[PDB]
Amino acid sequence: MNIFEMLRIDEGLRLKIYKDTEGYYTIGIGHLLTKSPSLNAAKSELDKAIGRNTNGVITKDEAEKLFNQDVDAAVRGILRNAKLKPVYDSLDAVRRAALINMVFQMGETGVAGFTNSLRMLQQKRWDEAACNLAKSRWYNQTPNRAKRVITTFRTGTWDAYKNL
Amino acid sequence: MNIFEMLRIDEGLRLKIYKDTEGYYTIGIGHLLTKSPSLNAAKSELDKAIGRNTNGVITKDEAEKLFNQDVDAAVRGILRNAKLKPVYDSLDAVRRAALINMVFQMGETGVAGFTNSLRMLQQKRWDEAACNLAKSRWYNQTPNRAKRVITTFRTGTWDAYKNL
Repeated sequence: MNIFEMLRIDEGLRLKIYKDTEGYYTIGIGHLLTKSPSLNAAKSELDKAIGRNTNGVITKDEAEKLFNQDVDAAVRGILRNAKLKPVYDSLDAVRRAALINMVFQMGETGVAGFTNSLRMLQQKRWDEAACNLAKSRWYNQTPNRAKRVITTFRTGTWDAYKNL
Repeated sequence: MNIFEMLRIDEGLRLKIYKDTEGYYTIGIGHLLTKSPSLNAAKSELDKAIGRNTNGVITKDEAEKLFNQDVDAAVRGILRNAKLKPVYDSLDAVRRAALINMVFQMGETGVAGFTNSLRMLQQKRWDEAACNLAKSRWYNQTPNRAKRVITTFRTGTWDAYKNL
């Protein structure tokens, strides 16, 4: 298993440009192409990123490439953030993927909001962190995703994704 | 694995009569022999139960026999108790052993005190039950034992006891 397959399951993978819930052009694994209402602008940005005249249609390998750039950006966002950098540095690679998954869902600001949970993870207090996260509004809003992420924090394994 | 090995780990197994923390004669896996201050009375009760002139010294197989009678008593205590019977009947055999372990530590009255946790277990809400039990005074008082029992409730497996 790996982080691409994890986010493909938790977030979805679309091969054709669509609009997200705020109306912005998106493709792949929640890859924002542009905030412009121009579909042409969205296509021009996509073409630049993957190096083809795509006409808004990509392959899974191209989605993975865009994904890999989004992960690199997410990690740079984390490293720049005094609230997220210490927990991130402390985590093993599998638990880092769980933290990046949350950054994909809710953004750095969203994830930095979990002060107590992040400190518990830093302290390797896995059961306590998991119980603490299960009490969140995040968990109540998107329980299938949060349960899998929380299992990932709890166990440091990809077991939540085994049958998916 | 089985419940005898679980309680041998969590509670201890002594082959020679000792006094518990209230001063009462005990042997095996917390097997109370008598509330009398007479060591002779304690020995006479022990001799009757195992069918030897033991002089207060038994073998592991005899401890297991006394254990098996204590389990049968604990289960009868549970079945008689309107607060414990419904959860007990609902549980698989491994999770029943976890409930009996708690009855060994704290008695039926102690265990019937966990109204919300027991309802969560009845509902098969394993993660929630486990988080709820981890917030207890029981957990704070005897965290090594409670963690193992709670893992047993959480997973329905004997994994907590693997390396013990």
